[PDB]
Amino acid sequence: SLLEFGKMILEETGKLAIPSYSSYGCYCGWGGKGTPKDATDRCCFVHDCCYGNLPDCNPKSDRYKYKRVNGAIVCEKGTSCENRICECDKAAAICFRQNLNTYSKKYMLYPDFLCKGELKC
Ligand SMILES: CC(C)Cc1ccc([C@H](C)C(=O)O)cc1
Repeated sequence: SLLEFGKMILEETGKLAIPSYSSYGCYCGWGGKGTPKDATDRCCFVHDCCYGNLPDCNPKSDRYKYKRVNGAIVCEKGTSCENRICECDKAAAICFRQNLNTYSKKYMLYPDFLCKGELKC
């Protein structure tokens, strides 16, 4: 769920999910279209695609458990939707950490009309 996702992001980046990653680019947070603006926005796009592979799960409200083993994120065993949701989020958080150096404030609150395009998962 969002709860877990938000806390993973903070632990990983030292940034709060809202609002550093909830209105960024074309996909972070409220996506649907266009070309992702940078590496961080691409993390969000792949994250959307990851969720997109679980039609019958509810990644926003279904809660899972994970633990840190030294720095590593380890998803604990829950239902099959939970395991798979956690793997999607874990990847997004690492992707965020990896591109933290190009994170740009120019992309916060990015306007909808500039998200245009077509990009298939
Ligand atoms: C963090 C808080 C603002 C929740 C939030 C943000 C964006 C979305 C979109 C609709 C999505 O997840 O597809 C859902 C929930």
